[PDB]
Amino acid sequence: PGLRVPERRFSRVLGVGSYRPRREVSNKEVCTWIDSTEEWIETRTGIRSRRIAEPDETIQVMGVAASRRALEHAGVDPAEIDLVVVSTMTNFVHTPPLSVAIAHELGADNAGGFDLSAACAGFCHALSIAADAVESGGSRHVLVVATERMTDVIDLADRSLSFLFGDGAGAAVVGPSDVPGIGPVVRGIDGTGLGSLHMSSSWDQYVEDPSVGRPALVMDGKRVFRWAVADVVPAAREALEVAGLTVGDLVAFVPHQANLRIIDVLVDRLGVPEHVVVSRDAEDTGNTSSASVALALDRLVRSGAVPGGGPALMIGFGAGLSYAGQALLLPDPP
Amino acid sequence: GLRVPERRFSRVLGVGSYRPRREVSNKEVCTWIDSTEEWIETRTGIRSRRIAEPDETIQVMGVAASRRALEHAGVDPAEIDLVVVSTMTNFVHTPPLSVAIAHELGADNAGGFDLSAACAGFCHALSIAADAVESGGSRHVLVVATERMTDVIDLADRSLSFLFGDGAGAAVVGPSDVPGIGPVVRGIDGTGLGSLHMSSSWDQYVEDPSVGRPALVMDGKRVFRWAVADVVPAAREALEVAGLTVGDLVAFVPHQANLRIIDVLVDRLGVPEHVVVSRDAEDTGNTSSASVALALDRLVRSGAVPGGGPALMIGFGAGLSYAGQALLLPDPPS
Ligand SMILES: *C(=O)CSCCNC(=O)CCNC(=O)[C@H](O)C(C)(C)COP(=O)(O)OP(=O)(O)OC[C@H]1O[C@@H](n2cnc3c(N)ncnc32)[C@@H](O)[C@@H]1OP(=O)(O)O
Ligand SMILES: *C(=O)CSCCNC(=O)CCNC(=O)[C@H](O)C(C)(C)COP(=O)(O)OP(=O)(O)OC[C@H]1O[C@@H](n2cnc3c(N)ncnc32)[C@@H](O)[C@@H]1OP(=O)(O)O
Repeated sequence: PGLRVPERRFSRVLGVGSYRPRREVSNKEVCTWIDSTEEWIETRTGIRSRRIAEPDETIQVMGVAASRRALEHAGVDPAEIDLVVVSTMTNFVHTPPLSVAIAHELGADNAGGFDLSAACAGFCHALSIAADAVESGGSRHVLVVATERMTDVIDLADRSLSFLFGDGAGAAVVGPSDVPGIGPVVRGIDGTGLGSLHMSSSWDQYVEDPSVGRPALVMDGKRVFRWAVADVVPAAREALEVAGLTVGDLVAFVPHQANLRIIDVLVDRLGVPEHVVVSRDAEDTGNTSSASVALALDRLVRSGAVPGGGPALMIGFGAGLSYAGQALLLPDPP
Repeated sequence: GLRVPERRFSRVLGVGSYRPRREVSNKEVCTWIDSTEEWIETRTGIRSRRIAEPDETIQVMGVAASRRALEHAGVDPAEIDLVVVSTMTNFVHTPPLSVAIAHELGADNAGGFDLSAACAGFCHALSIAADAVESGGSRHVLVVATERMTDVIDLADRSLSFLFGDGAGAAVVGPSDVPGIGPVVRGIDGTGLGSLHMSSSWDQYVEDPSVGRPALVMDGKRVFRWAVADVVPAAREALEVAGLTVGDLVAFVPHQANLRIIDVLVDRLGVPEHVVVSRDAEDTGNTSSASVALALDRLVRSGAVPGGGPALMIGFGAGLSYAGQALLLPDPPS
């Protein structure tokens, strides 16, 4: 009674997809909500425009749309999906899990599903869970969806970060591969950051004293910026070594679109060559939280700017002050 | 990335729990709703449950259960590579509870993320931990299921106020020489979304009182019928993919929805007389994802069963979904 010796295997991203809210919002329109200047929102962040979800574009709608596109690219039917993992931090329904409603809508009635909550690092955590699942021999096809409506958790009328977070969703399908297509994940924390990226309040408080009402992100952007340059850079190189790869091996670098500036710093401290394509979707996407790396990944692969099978470095980082990232073989363009 | 890492096997090395100090008998329950002790016990098997006080927040409960598991496993917080927290009663969008818990615990060398899958949460987390360890990328993983079901039930509503309790349970998983955790089985029934869901989302709360704070609403009979139809075959599947029959079982740890369902599961499943079946609901009530963790901690610490013995664990509920697996039990502590 020593159990069965399951037969592992290899896995990698078979297909990617995404959903981008129809309503685009330029910095000019953002300056009509807050007291800013299109010119500040760009030299500091790097955003020229972001997309904001409309009432009908719930995270479920966006997640199912992003998922379908991923399944089409991978050429996999919903019936073949064994697990659906949804990463989000902007869900106001305690239960049942969003991942179960998405699976059901998609037609994947053979699947299970949890939701996952890890702030910006969410997609890279979900992806490593998917990789481990398939490689364990227990699952063959896994769907990973990162759907966020950050606008629901941020006061647009708050120059703090009202020009920062965008909406949208990204998905990836992982399945069998003859060779390792996803490198080991690397993850870590700062526990002293809890006060750098928290919620104005908890819904529990909202009901007891309305005074501090509806929850919403508040951030000490200097501390996180320094944390990002301090720990995210080393993690990125670790993510590289653990997978047996160097900066020069990459054909792409898809970091969470927190800020083009931080992105410049990262690309800088990391020694990223000029030949390796770097995601900067933040320009017109904004900051989409855990969906950020997924949205970017989808754009990258579907551009032709990079060939299949080539190494790509991904890494999300943020709230709680925690990161997660891994290196992976890009899929063939659709 | 191309690099074949070294796989190992994993098992549960320690288990722990935190049970709120306040015990609430059916008699006290009946002073909150129009009901009787006879009715409650006859319909659920529950005689008493523990209700968390203001100071026993899910983070407090999670930390305490985690320290018991770590103590039992003889593992240092510094040795923890991942912290997975399962919970559906968290009113804080970010940062992740897991990160807050990992910090207070002392495990600053870990990352982690929150998991949300209603009653199936602990089993999904366990399969993530087993996979992480077995993949070679992590050596020790901490899984914590912590809940205050009382925070999302009315307490005055006659329909379910006598079913939930609060509490947390945890488990440490690490390397083993032989497979110590079977493959996870999981599935859903999406047409059952309307049988167990929230009275409203915080979104709808923020827009109109009354509406109340999001509270749990389910269809006894529908959930019970689905569990009997789908969970009995899932339980058998869990044994099969691990290469076991029900007779090699020393224990059965089903989610404690209530003892009447468990009674049917045991009967339909054909669990032999020699197997210990957790019936913790009798004094614990239903604690959602923490149900199985609490029952496992109690089982192991009872001294009724030996380390190494096969145990079947399965959680089931929202919405609808389940996840379960077989595993080799830890030696009881001392
Ligand atoms: C996943 O979990 C989530 S992502 C967490 C997202 N954040 C990041 O990813 C990290 C982002 N790091 C930062 O955001 C940086 O904090 C900033 C640059 C984007 C914000 O600006 P700064 O940090 O440089 O500094 P701040 O002191 O807050 O502002 C400096 C002065 O700027 C002036 N100013 C001008 N116009 C604006 C507007 N329109 N918004 C806010 N104010 C701006 C004044 O704000 C500041 O003061 P001063 O001019 O009197 O010195
Ligand atoms: C993880 O993700 C989630 S777990 C949370 C949901 N899951 C679980 O809770 C476990 C599911 N448990 C159940 O299925 C139970 O098996 C029940 C709820 C189905 C037990 O309820 P019954 O079917 O036996 O009752 P019902 O037919 O709806 O009502 C029958 C009569 O009961 C009378 N009555 C008397 N006292 C009470 C009190 N305390 N509460 C509610 N009603 C009571 C009246 O209820 C009904 O009419 P009648 O008695 O004249 O026929």
